[PDB]
Amino acid sequence: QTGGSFFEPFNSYNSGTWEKADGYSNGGVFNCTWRANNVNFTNDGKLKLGLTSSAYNKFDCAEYRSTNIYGYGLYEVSMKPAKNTGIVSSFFTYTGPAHGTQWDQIDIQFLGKDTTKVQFNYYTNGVGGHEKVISLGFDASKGFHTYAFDWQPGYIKWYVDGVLKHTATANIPSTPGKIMMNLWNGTGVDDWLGSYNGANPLYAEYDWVKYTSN
Ligand SMILES: OC[C@H]1O[C@@H](O[C@H]2[C@H](O)[C@@H](O)[C@H](O[C@H]3[C@H](O)[C@@H](O)[C@H](O[C@@H]4[C@@H](O)[C@H](O)O[C@H](CO)[C@H]4O)O[C@@H]3CO)O[C@@H]2CO)[C@H](O)[C@@H](O)[C@@H]1O
Ligand SMILES: [Ca+2]
Ligand SMILES: [Zn+2]
Ligand SMILES: [Zn+2]
Repeated sequence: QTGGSFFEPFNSYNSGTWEKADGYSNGGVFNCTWRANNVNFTNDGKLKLGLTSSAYNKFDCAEYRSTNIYGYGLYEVSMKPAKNTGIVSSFFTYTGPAHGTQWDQIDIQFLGKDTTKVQFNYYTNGVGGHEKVISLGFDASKGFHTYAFDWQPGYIKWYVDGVLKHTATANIPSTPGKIMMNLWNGTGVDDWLGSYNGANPLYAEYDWVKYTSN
């Protein structure tokens, strides 16, 4: 069954509860290869995802994924996304074809082109289009703040430091998924992310993640 409530402080790599994407690229808009070497833990207990390069116009990025799958409940994360044109730092639930299910996800994405805003979205059976951009009232890249989504049968509610910022009720996903965090540079989506200018290294940091089931 779907995993139970938990609290992850990111003190170290726990290959029992989390996995590091490694040796492949998502392709498409993801113009980088996931590297386990890019998922690291600081001395002070922060997950630190890195976007790096060791070759011309060639980038290595990072994705950390839960081994367990999770359903309806409250998802919270304290993080500090990267700031730079053409990148994304994220916290999200995901399942899809590569997992042997329909595409259901709920996502928080910080577009590096403007870290004073955040984007919320979700997909149900591969149908998305629920994008919402929210002004934060601060630059997220400058400190750790707490972001969350409460995923329930008839709604998703997103919060920033406990303040309700947006509510969705239409066609809410139901297929349990992995909790994931990633940092990556885009290609072919300059209008959305800005073009990426190869700045490296860049990092997204996460202090903890908490999930509370129904
Ligand atoms: O293990 C099985 C097999 O699959 C492989 O990797 C898969 C991986 O399992 C899977 O999670 C992955 O899913 C990605 C989607 O393709 C991509 O669309 C999705 O993008 C989301 C956005 O939709 C969302 O808005 O924002 C977030 C954050 O910015 C974004 O990530 O992201 C997911 C997760 O990365 O695709 C992989 C490749 O198909 C392995 O490659 C293969 O070797 C394994 O055998
Ligand atoms: Ca921590
Ligand atoms: Zn705050
Ligand atoms: Zn709204």
